[PDB]
Amino acid sequence: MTTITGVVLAGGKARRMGGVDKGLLELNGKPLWQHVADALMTQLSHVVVNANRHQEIYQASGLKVIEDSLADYPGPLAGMLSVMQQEAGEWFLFCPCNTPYIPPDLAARLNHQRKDAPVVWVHDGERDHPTIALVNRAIEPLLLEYLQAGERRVMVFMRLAGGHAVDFSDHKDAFVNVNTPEELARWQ
Ligand SMILES: [Li+]
Repeated sequence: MTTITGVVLAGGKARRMGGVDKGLLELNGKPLWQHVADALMTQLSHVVVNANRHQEIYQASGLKVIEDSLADYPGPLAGMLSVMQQEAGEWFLFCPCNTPYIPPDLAARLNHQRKDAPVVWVHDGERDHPTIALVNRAIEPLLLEYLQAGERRVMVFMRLAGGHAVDFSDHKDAFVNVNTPEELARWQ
């Protein structure tokens, strides 16, 4: 009953009892994933999080936590598919839990620039961010087929699905990633 569901992708796996839980690192007191969820809630009424470790902690801010299917598909596409299989509604705006500075016109600009494509993603002027992506329902069967086929490559999938990049080069450092504790330390 809203047009796009926002989704924070907080990672899959724990293919060696985790390591650092990136989404739970705190940037100025607030977990990175909650920075992203808050930014998505500025622009979208319905936001959920895909998390596969420390689920009770993710649950504490009162959003729906969605875990990956038993299929244990690889890579960020596995989380995308698991969320489309467990949420209704025609459009999803995915964003990793690592990009706390995403802007309040993310959804609006991706939608304005979608131009009939079933998926679009952010390009920051330097690189693609294919997991910051507005994705239509129609992608779900294609994603299932790709991951059942043993594939993992994100950009290859986005190309196969007929997507395109949307230029956010004018949004300075809104798309920076905080992948390690060492980077985070800098941004405080
Ligand atoms: Li642990």
